[PDB]
Amino acid sequence: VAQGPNGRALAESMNPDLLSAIQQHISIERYASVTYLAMSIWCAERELAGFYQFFDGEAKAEQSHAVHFTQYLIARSQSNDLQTLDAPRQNWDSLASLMATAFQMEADTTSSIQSVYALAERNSDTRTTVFLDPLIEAQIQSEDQFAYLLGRVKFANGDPTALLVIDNELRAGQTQRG
Amino acid sequence: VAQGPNGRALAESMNPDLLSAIQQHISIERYASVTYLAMSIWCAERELAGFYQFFDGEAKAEQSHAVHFTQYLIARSQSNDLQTLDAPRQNWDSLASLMATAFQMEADTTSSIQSVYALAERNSDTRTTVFLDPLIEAQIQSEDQFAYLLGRVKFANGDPTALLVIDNELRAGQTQRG
Amino acid sequence: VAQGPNGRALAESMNPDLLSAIQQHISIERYASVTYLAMSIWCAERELAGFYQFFDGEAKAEQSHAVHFTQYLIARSQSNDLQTLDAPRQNWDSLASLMATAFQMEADTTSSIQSVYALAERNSDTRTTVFLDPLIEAQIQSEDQFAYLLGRVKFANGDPTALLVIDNELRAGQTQRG
Amino acid sequence: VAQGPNGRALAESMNPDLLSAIQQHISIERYASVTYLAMSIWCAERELAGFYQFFDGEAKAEQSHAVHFTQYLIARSQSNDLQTLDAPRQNWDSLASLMATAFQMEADTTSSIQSVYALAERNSDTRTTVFLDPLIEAQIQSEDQFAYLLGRVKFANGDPTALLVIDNELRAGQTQRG
Ligand SMILES: [Cl-]
Ligand SMILES: [Cl-]
Ligand SMILES: [Cl-]
Ligand SMILES: [Cl-]
Ligand SMILES: [Fe+3]
Ligand SMILES: [Fe+3]
Ligand SMILES: [Fe+3]
Ligand SMILES: [Fe+3]
Ligand SMILES: [Fe+3]
Ligand SMILES: [Fe+3]
Ligand SMILES: [Fe+3]
Ligand SMILES: [Fe+3]
Ligand SMILES: [Fe+3]
Ligand SMILES: [Fe+3]
Repeated sequence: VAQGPNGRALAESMNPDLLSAIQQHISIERYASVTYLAMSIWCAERELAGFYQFFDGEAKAEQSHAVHFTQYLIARSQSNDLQTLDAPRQNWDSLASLMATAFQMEADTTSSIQSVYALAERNSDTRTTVFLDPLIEAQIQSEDQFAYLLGRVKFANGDPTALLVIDNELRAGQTQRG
Repeated sequence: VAQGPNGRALAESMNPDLLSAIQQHISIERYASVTYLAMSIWCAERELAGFYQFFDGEAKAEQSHAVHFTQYLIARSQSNDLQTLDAPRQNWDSLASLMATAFQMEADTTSSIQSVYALAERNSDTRTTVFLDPLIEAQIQSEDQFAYLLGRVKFANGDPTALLVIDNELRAGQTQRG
Repeated sequence: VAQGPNGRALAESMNPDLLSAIQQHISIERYASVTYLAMSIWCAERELAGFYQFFDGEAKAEQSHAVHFTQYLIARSQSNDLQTLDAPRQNWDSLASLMATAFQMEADTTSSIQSVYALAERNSDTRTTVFLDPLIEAQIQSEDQFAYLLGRVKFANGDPTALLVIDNELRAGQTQRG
Repeated sequence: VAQGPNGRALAESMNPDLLSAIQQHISIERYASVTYLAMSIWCAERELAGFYQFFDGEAKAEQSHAVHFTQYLIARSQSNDLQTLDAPRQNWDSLASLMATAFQMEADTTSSIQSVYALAERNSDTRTTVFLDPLIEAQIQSEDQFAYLLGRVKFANGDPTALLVIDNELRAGQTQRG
């Protein structure tokens, strides 16, 4: 029985480029988390309490996703390397602009996963593609959700009354098409 | 005991023009179903989740109506003839325009039933008029309902804020005058 | 943020050949639905009430599968294109012949999914392969189920007594090997 | 306020031909009742206990239908005239032959109602057509049911094993397509 780079018994070695890509993706998830925290603060500063609660929960969810990836590296007997985290964007001219950044952040999180997926396929790492499959599934739902929230906010066309209505939807937990 | 055209024991023969009219009406119900599916998709594409849920349910209801008619032909020992189904309309310039097509589709479904009803009366087919009576009753309620939804959407006069409010009514199941 | 062909925010563009293949597959699911409806009617005409109830439920299930695909296109910000639907087959010389068509229809539904799957792999569309994976899993179970029903009906070898016994199994919901 | 022929206050006079037709129809219902009793006895004599229980219940149901008609005449302030009742048929060569007589009896009961219906329409007696409407509805279901039982017995093709299976279905209350 061989020992992996993190010291645990090694079921199968992992290509170092794939390892680096997973460690980098963990940073992407952590950065999405602090970005959603920053968005929750922006909404709270404008009394958009429902949007604030939504993004506060998304920040915690994205952090959980990052930890889920750290656990996979542990399971593969690979080292984690928690990286410096950039400061998030913190200023937006409108809720519609913020929601566009949020949608792009969600799509970019999926692109990061897709990049890791392709590397695993090139290295025939079927454990990693299996691990990623349900995360891509979740990303489809999150992209559908964020397209819904962005599209609904854009439909409001900057009308405060419509934005108050949507804010109350989010406070109630009405955050998807259903 | 005679055998009917579908092979079962025949309680009373049915005029072939009336049979053809019922088979055609089943197509009308099936076409209303796929039309409501198309309308549900149009609403989902615009984040009108309550309208989407409403029309998704109406599509399933109209299909059930079609099956209800197929069961009547079985009960009368008559052959079913499931027909080619046209593609539905799929593009509208506004929710108000979509709701006008929906109302017209409901009224046209009733006109189809009325045409079958008149043919049954000309042929003294009292089983068929009795079968249709409760379906006409249901159509009165559906026409009242769709006039309500169309009228409420028109009252909104294209204001996104009012349409968001109505959308949430539909999501909650508030779809009739009550 | 770019807008997709259906107007929603676009997480990632989809190759038009893959889009066409998904729209065509939706037609396959809708056609399986109306085929199972036709089979349910054939069984009802012969007093095979358990087979009638089984195929009535399968028709509703296949329609749900089609709608599930329409929702995926919405989630990917792609246009739906609901197509003309052919009339189903409606005549069979025996229950065994009907069950053979049913098995073939289920296998052909899987082949359609497999064709879409291969196109997604050629286009590196990992969202689509992830979306399809559980549907292939369900198809394995449905193929196993339909091979079971077909094989059991063939074992009966046209004996009405055995077919009545199997009919009652289906009425009770005994439709798989278990 | 005028008094009707049975002595009660008269809401609206009834044409004597229509009255005679209703009194005759009551005899038809009573005759269906004793016919089903005779059929229940025939089945009991052959140990077909499920068929016996079914027809015993149908005999009681048909009697209830007759009483329902006597109550309508009371409600219309018309005289009842309970008539001599013929002896039922009591001999059949096979269960299939018995079931054919049963189906014909059910269809003939509907024809009797239809004859009364047409007379009421000629006399513009809307109370009577309204009274008869739900009874025709029930007849559609009974005709569907008896076509089901007859067709299933014919499918058995005289095989005692299949007839025992069907007998047990009836004992369990499985008497319709469902
Ligand atoms: Cl805004
Ligand atoms: Cl509008
Ligand atoms: Cl067979
Ligand atoms: Cl027999
Ligand atoms: Fe994440
Ligand atoms: Fe995310
Ligand atoms: Fe309908
Ligand atoms: Fe309708
Ligand atoms: Fe009525
Ligand atoms: Fe399917
Ligand atoms: Fe299938
Ligand atoms: Fe999977
Ligand atoms: Fe009766
Ligand atoms: Fe009867």
